[PDB]
Amino acid sequence: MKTFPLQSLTIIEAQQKQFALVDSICRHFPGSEFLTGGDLGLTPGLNQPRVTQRVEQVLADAFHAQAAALVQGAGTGAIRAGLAALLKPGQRLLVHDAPVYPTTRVIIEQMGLTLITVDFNDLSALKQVVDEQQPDAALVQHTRQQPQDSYVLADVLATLRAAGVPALTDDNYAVMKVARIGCECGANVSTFSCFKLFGPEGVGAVVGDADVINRIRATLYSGGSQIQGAQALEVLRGLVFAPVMHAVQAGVSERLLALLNGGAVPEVKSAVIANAQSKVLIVEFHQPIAARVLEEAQKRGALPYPVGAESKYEIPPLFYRLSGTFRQANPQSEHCAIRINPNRSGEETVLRILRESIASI
Ligand code: NI
Repeated sequence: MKTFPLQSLTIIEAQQKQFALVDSICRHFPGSEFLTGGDLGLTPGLNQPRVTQRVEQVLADAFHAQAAALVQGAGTGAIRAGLAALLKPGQRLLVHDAPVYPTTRVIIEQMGLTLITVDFNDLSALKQVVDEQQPDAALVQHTRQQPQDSYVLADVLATLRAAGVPALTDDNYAVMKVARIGCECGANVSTFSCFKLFGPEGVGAVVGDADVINRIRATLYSGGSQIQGAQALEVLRGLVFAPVMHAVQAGVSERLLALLNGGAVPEVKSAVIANAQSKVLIVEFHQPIAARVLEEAQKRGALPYPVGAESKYEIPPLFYRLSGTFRQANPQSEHCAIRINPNRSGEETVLRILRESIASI
């Protein structure tokens, strides 16, 4: 099948992103202050830890934005906070003609928003619908929601900005893996889970325009609302490791794809790289052995279900079922095909686990 995956960073490009983030750290933390472990609580004038503020400044700087806020609830929390700062309950939100991310749909339902739908793959239709229906804001997913999605993030954002429609991007599984996240190419705010970036459980980030971020910070009254200094430092730690380790993974996925396409595993009928929704391999077998292969692969070290995904815990490759939306659209595929996210493994390991599992069914 045909896909249009996001463009991965090379190892050289990834190093440059790593270095640029560390440069921002240096410019916001005197060295002795970086070794302070992270402060706690509702410090006067900030209503958050001093170190958390600093980390937020670093995040804003690193992603070419005015401001940032760390929030509870990871990626879902970030999207909720961002949407709540862009529109009111009962207002109109523009979304792409494809399945809305499940917890995002929950947020939409809990806010009583009216959805306006258009195919983002058709910029002409996008522009017409925006002019006619006058949405109060737009949400754009960075990763691919369905195989046929081929739109360029920056171009969709540019269209929205020209029409004066505030835009939020859901950048999960794209951050530190592509050249520009939403707030770097036209969005009013980007959002992402830090848990999916080798960071701490429960922590999400909203990064973008100060007026939006300030509205978010104003709602974070309570002690529990805050991200503690140590958690904030862990976000930076994870983010510094993210680009290079993912560039290594992107290389593994490309080499694995080439080997499979070259016939390394005769029992494989087809293989493709796809954003599903993170960039992974989709491997289809000639015979309906997918479930058996998944069972055998787990015994040989493959992760059988995700955590983050792409969290600090997820080191061995993930061999997993197909996504819900894809299975709905293609009811027979689940018997024949699987997703593989190599995580920190190499292609020879994935190939070996694949071959040994097939031999053992
Ligand atoms: Ni089959």
